[PDB]
Formats: sequence, C-alpha cells, structure tokens
Amino acid sequence: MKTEWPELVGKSVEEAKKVILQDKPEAQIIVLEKQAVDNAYAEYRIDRVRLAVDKLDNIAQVPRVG
Repeated sequence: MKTEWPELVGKSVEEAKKVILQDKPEAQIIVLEKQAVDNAYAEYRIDRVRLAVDKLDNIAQVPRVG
C-alpha cells in the first residue's frame, strides 16, 4: 500500500485523510504545514501520517506516514 501521498497535494485534507486511510486504514493522520519537519520526536511512524496542509486545510505538500 502507500506511505506517501503526492496525489493529494492541491486537494482537501479530509479527503487526503480518506486516501491515507484507504492506503493505511489504521493510520494516525496528523497535521502541520509543508515539508517543514525539524523539531521532531524519535524514530519513524509506519502507524502515523502527518499532513502538510495550507491555510485552506488542503494538502500543501506530500503528506507521509513517518
């Protein structure tokens, strides 16, 4: 299944979540902005997907599992 969603970029976050669940049904779909991940916590999350959205809760960038 998928762990990256380049297809969602330019789409709605809730739909993105639907897709992400389609791919990874059990996914912990989280939200932040673009590919701006600096200030993070421990090792990868094949459980979670963070969502990089814009001011219009759309997918600004490729949201990824971990």
